Amino acid sequence: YVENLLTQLENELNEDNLPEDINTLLRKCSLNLVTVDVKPLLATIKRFLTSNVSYDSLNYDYLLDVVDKLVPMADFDDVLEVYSAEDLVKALRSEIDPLKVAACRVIENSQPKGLFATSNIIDILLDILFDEKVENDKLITAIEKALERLSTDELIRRRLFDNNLPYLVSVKGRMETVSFVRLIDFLTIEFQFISGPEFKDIIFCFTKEEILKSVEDILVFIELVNYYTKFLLEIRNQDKYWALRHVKKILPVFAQLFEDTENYPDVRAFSTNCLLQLFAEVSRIEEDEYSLFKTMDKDSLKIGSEAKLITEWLELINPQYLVKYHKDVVENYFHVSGYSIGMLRNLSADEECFNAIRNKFSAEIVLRLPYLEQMQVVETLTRYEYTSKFLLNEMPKVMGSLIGDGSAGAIIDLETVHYRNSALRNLLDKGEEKLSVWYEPLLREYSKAVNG
Repeated sequence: YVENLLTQLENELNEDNLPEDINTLLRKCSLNLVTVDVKPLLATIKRFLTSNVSYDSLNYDYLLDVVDKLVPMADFDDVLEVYSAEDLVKALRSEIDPLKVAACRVIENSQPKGLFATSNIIDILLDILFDEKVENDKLITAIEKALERLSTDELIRRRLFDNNLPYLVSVKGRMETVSFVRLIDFLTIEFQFISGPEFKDIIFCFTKEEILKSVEDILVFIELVNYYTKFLLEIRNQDKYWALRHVKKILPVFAQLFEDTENYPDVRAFSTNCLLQLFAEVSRIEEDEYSLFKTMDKDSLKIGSEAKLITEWLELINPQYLVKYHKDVVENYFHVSGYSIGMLRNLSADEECFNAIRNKFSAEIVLRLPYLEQMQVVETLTRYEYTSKFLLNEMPKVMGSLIGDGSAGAIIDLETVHYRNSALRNLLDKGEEKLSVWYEPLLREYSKAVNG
């Protein structure tokens, strides 16, 4: 019922010849802990982890889950008594994997978060992680979980970027698949907390040559492309615009590789969609007034020209850029059709861009679409205030079809209601004053899904 199930397992672990039904008992202790004496089962499990003999009857899968739950939950001053700084150095450096994973659980939730910054436990953790010989996924995940959690502290970020600073850049220059990709996911997590000075140009930024070197094993190139897509996003979200200067000029290298198909063909066949997502962030980043992306566009990318790409450019690139420089492209491609769904979604973000396609938009077109797409379009037009102005008053037969005087299709929905409902709840958020002669039919139709 309470801790009586975990203090039951306690006495069976204390037993010299463990009750062979120790697997079925562990199959309950671990699943019952999911619901939620402080140092009983901490030292009792510790004897199995430190135990060099293999346990076929005692499947650690569950024994380590009991620790993964107990350790973060129970008081850390009690957990620090069983597993101290001295206990961890012996545990991490040992060649007993369950003990190593359980040690990560202690380093995981350190109290305070900069407790083991004095000790070189942070250093040991990296030497296991950036070690291609280690393939135990459970262990690698446990080292990352602890790192991501302790990276919140000042004392940990400095120890990670000073003592391990050479060992980090070493792996970076080495470029070993298992290790280097492990460095990409590490540095991304680290950049979320790393301040302006704490930035070490070499470990965070990769030079043109290194990106050309990653081309070899396409798998690395995609995560390296991903690394920079992640970087430009944490620049606009955390407003870390000091990190812009550091990357800046190494981005057009990706634009070159995307243009070249003769020399680099696997780039445009294994990372086309991935690189597209990277370019969209380049157009969106803070620059006066869109020059870095403009250079990439005029020299390599070439927005338009490539027929099979026009769709995606109007589907991913910043509309604020697309309006000021490719106004023609927007007018001569995107129209009302159950394919331009994504084009409408992406181009709707700016008023000037949406105003350029007011003409190409017409009430009669929306009505001839299947009710699925019909709603998709309505939903998309209920995203902003200026799009509401064009839906509520300009196309009322569309708004009238949203309520469905009868039905402009009916009844099989699948997903369509999610779109209908969103469009219904989004219009209602404007207030009775804004909705005018639609506040009553909209509040009525939306209530049909929340109750029914």
